[PDB]
Amino acid sequence: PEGPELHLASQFVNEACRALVFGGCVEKSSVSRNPEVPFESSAYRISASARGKELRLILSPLPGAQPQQEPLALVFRFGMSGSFQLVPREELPRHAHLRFYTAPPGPRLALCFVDIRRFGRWDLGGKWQPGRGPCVLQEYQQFRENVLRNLADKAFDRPICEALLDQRFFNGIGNYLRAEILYRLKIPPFEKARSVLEALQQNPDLLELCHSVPKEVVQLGGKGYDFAAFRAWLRCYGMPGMSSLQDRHGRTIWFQGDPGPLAP
DNA sequence: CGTCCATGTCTACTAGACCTGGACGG
Repeated sequence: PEGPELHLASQFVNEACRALVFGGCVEKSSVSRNPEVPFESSAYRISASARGKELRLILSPLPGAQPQQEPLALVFRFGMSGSFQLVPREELPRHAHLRFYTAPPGPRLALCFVDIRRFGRWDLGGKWQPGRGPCVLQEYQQFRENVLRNLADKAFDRPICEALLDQRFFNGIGNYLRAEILYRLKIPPFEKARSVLEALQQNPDLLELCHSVPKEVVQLGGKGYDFAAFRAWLRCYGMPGMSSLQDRHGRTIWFQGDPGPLAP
């Protein structure tokens, strides 16, 4: 549900749909409070890309498709249990809340957005979310400048382990990555964000790791897109011998050693 | 049977609220 997972999900969509053609309507579960998706087309291809903790599907009618349709984009957020699956049409998983149906020649499939807890959301419009910062995986430099122009923001008054969840500046970082990131620089989680960030501009540093650590996870591959590969990679989050505490917002921060000055 | 825990926002009056379910304890 963090940046590398969204990025793996979009490569999953792209590779698995490379040679598929979809058709029909875009079907939503009756229980989902997300919008219905007005799209019909006898023949359309699907593609994706990711930005931080969001992923964008593009629906692309082939030439001559009927209903006339222009290409349509949808932006998804995954929450705690979102994912994308390619399953046979009649063996839908439980909680498949939005579904795209392959059209005939071959075996009838469904691409499903699958979300157990329903924390995920989508939106009509292909637009990214407007306050989100740039992607720590795909827009590093921009990510880095956005953080450094804006240290005056009161976001940086908070402890570093909290500011790292703030998607206005660290679009893509979630609770496992903050544990792992901090742990590699041995920065106490409750050190103050502005201090750890001045001392950078204005041996990789904290912002550099915000890119390279989640990039590591992407390079392990997998995740539905093999889970022991990841549990093996983890050095801190959930690990035996690590301390942990609750931040302001009730989220568990895992670490080693000094909790830091702003601890609760 | 029950309590606690989980890769996130979202919304409204920080502190719940939103949700299912697996692990574990009695």
